[PDB]
Amino acid sequence: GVGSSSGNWHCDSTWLGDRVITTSTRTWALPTYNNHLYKQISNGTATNDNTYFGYSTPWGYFDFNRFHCHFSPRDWQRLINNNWGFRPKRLSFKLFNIQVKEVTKTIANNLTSTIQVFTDSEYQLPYVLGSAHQGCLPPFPADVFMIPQYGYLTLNNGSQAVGRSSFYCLEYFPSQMLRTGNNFQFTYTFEDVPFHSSYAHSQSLDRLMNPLIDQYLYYLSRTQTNTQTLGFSQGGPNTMANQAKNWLPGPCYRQQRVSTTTGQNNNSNFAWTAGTKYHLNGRNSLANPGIAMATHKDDEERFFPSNGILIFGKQNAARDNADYSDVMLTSEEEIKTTNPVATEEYGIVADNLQQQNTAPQIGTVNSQGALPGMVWQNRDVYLQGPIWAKIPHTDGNFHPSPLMGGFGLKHPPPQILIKNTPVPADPPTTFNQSKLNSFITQYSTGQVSVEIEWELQKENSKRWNPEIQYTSNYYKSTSVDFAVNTEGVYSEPRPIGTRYLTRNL
Amino acid sequence: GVGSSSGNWHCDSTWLGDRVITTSTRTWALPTYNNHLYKQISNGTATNDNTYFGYSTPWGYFDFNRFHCHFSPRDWQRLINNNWGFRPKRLSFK
Amino acid sequence: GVGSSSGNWHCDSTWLGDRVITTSTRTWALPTYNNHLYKQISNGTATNDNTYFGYSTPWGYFDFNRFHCHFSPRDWQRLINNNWGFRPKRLSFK
Amino acid sequence: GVGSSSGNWHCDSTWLGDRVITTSTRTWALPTYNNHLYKQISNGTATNDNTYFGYSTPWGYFDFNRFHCHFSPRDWQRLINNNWGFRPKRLSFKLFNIQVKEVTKTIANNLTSTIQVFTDSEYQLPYVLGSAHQGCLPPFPADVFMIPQYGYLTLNNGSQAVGRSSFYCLEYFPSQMLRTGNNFQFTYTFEDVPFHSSYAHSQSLDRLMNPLIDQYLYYLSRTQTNTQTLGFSQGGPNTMANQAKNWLPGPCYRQQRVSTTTGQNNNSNFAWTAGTKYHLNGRNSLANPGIAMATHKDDEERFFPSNGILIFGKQNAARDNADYSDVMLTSEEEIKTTNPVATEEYGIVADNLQQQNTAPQIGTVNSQGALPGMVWQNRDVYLQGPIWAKIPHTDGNFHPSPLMGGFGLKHPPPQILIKNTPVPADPPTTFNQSKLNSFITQYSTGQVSVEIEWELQKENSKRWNPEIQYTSNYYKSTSVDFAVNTEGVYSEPRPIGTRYLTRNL
Repeated sequence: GVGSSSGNWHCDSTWLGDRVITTSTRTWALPTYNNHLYKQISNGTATNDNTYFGYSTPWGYFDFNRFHCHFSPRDWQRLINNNWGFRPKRLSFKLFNIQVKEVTKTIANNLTSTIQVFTDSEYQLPYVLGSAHQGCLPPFPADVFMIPQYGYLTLNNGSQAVGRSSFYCLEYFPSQMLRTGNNFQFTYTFEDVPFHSSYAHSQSLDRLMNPLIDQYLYYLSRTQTNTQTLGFSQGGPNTMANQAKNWLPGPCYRQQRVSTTTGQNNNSNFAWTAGTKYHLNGRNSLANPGIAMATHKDDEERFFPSNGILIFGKQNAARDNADYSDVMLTSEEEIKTTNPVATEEYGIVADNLQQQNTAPQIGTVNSQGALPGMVWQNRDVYLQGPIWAKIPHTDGNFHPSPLMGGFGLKHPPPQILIKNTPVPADPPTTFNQSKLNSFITQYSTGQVSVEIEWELQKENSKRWNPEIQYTSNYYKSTSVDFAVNTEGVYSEPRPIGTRYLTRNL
Repeated sequence: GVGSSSGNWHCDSTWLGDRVITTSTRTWALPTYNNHLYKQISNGTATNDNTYFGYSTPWGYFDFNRFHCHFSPRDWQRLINNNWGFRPKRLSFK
Repeated sequence: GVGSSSGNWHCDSTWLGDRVITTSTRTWALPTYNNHLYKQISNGTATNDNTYFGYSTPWGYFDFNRFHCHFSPRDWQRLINNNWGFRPKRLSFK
Repeated sequence: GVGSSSGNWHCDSTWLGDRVITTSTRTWALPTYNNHLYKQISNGTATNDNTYFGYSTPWGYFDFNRFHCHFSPRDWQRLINNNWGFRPKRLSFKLFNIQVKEVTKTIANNLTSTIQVFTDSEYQLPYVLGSAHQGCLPPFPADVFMIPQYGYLTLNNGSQAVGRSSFYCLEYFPSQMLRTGNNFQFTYTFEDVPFHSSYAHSQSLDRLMNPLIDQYLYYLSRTQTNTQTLGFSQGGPNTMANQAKNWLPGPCYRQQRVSTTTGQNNNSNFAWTAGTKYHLNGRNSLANPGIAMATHKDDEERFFPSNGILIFGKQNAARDNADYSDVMLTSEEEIKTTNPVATEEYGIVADNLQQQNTAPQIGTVNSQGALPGMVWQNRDVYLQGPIWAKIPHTDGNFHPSPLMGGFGLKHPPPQILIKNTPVPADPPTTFNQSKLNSFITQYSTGQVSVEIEWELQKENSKRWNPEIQYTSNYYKSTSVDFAVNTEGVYSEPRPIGTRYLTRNL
């Protein structure tokens, strides 16, 4: 009905046992995108690394692939201070209280206009969620947000398409059409995904041994008396670097080190030239943030990999060339215990065969793929960070955990595509075969509810001393952190990670 | 009802055994034709080969008598690359 | 029996739903290999990269580990133009 | 078993009511064709009219698509002198007493060798039966015949193939393999086909009226008194050509007239240049024998259409340039009553609009397609002639009766393909990937039985005077017609048609 609400506001979080159910409602506004048209979009030689061919669609899409879309900062604190892990279990999504409005400036209700909503439940469309794009549900529930426009990329050769390039018409899908009295809803069940490691290791991989007992294994301790010899010693509490060990640190893809103290950096523009990159079809792309490696070693917080960390912008940070004070650098220092430092070499290997005439030579391993016995931690998730990514449908993957963090899903939450149904203006009174291009200017607004049930891994720890916990600062300040200022602007002052509790290795 | 949709968007093609079911939805616009009038229309001697007598009506009509109204180019490729023949069986219109 | 066939020629491909059953028959000829002997075979330093030690046996073996042993080119076209994937399920050998 | 017969000799004809069951057994010999190879065969510019692209296969095939394969001359006489029509109903086919022989010259039994037999029951192979080819079962049961080699043609552009050209491997079919103790058999049911008209009409199409009564309809009898006028007369017994009539003679595709008295023919080589032809894809082919038309009119037996009749060769007639005395011309004069004469025009049509200043002009119709009210007879079948043809699988056909006579079948008796299974000679003792080309020289022989049940249309005639019947000549002769001569050669002295009884129109 026109005069009856099609749904209620549901913003809440219920903690019950090993589950937390976050539900969040937001008010959205969907404009008409592309003037109801599908437009081919391209970029040519811009450098070759940035070329693309794709399509802009008249469809919007709903994104809730950030943790702050579901967790309030206090709820995030509850989660990270008390749980060793968490994972999504199921979600329910609702569209309701839809209002389609005609603008001629006067804005009027168009009671008979529709919106079209469908979920790509078969994953037949290019999945553009999981690319850390803007347009997600705002962290602050009172915030009204604009629905982002759906577009996708296909195969390109410069600015040109190839024969394998795919064009998708989203109208070629079954869509529910909704008038102002209608509502849309669907439920989704997450696949069995591993718990995110919401903990930092309280032991280092090279310090898993008893510090009081010698090893019964020997290591080559000396090769020279001086003349050649072979001296063997037992690894013990003092020669702990020489001890036989069962495991290796995780893989390494070395990144350039950048200091937040700019005077310590090289006086050159090396963000791209020295950037750590991968090469794909003659195109260079940053390995950003790349594989999960420790941001820095001990007492080197000022250092970060050049493109090896998630960088969030503070409120009102510039899109381009934001200063360091306008951005929020994350740090994966919690995984120092298992993952190699992002800006350091993995290790040292022999580069030759030493003889009595040739001294042994060593090679510095700046990139190390998977080795047996290697263990590693994934990148941390953040309150502002992504939740899930679609695992690409390929023959093979290795540890398909998304590199910007979160849960890798073969069948992620489906894309929810929404569009204002075009309403033609008055057509001519004589028939014209040409497609109509005169449309009533129109936009829709409504409420969107997303409810996610998360399973929790409770910490079962015998640690005696108190743990590190995320806490708000006790000292006075002009404004409350994670609140609005005097102008009503909600801001997130820092990126809240997830690893505060500790586990043994 | 004014505020309730009377139907959903159904564009799809389902291939099942020896059948393919194409469904296509379009948005149409119908003007007022002829100012609601029936008009006699004619053409005289124009050559005699092109003469006609008929009527223009205030009515529109729905035409879906082209294959691309129902088959996407990919669906057409699926049909023509794999089948020796095809024929329509039934239609539903909304 | 000497005068009775022990099997029929079965070259065919049946496409049924999500399965394709390829059957192929060939005429083979098996000689006597190695004069019924097992022979040690070797290769020495030829470079070291190509050295080997092994045995030649008087046995033959049946190989059908190529796709064209089972798919005609037209069947291969049917498979690759219409399917996102395929995998063997079972085989029978005669 | 090696020492047990796999079937008996069954040559017989049983007449029972409205059915006749012909069964015929023959001894066949199948060589190895093509040295077990499939060979591409072509012919280029030979004229363009004779170009082809195709394949020769190592397979033989069984043909029994001639009436004398099933009917003895006496049985044919029984059929044609007493029945208004007949049609095949079902057939059973048998291969048995197979002997595969090795030739090294000494010929020995190869008891373990096989032949491969299969029927193209799905009509997936090019159907080469119904092209009036040699290699059918011999008319004389004592005659041992060689199995013809199977080959087919596909699309050609000169001697070249096109992308649409089809290659068929007959080994790609399931075949029954038969050793000397095995037999092969299958049954086939003919589709509902019209009875062949085993009768000639005793009335002419233009003489269906009562010769004693005038018509009540008038015809324009005079246009001139002299001055213009309009005089109308009633068609009657004397103005029988002017009478209103309900039907038209069958369609016409005029053929050139040739006299068996060669002195009456033009002194030129016009068999091809004046031949009646159709044009297909830039290729000219004789319309041979073309549509069923009367061979000649009354008292013109010496005349025949140049390529409009079936011509059978007498025994030992030359393949090329056989004299008229060595061939047997058929005659379709029985269909004069309904079909136009093959060498005459269909009729006369107006070519202009007559006025007081322009005299009326007439056009001679030398080719007339189907008109409403047209009736016609098909070509007669002959004891030596074909029985059936496969109706080509097309969107449209008009009166799909085969032009050389017989029954048009959408699903004719399937091709029966037979091949000696290749038996390799001794392979080398070291492996060679190349296909084996050294084979034991081999041929097979056996017996083939084909049983066809024919349905008969009994004549139900009130004709008072005796009918025309096919009869042997009473007068003495050196040899019996349709018998062997002193050398054991069976000969068919004349083509026996089928139309001896009469029906009214």
